[PDB]
Amino acid sequence: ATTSMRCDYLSPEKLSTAMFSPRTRRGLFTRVLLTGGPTKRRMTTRPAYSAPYLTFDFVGSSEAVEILLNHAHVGVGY
RNA sequence: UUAUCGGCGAGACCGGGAUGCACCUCCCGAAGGGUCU
Repeated sequence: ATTSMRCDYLSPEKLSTAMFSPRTRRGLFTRVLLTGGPTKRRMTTRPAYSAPYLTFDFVGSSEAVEILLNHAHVGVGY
């Protein structure tokens, strides 16, 4: 049982005037409220199952599925 | 692929002391000699 863990990382480069124009008051740039709201650091955590192998059964062409699973950008999960 | 999206990140000397040294003979024997203006 491991948690697939996705976090917004608003680095200093992201939080810089070189990348956008924050609204200014007193000449100070209004810092982004990352603690919550529509502009928060989304800490999305999902359950995930970490087994050493995955398995499926299927009635299909072995060549095409081998090629797809080896070369197509497809994984197992959400 | 039961949906759609999300860098985890930022800072730090690990360093400071030490002799490894103190004792031993490797020696003991022999003819390389004889053939051709």
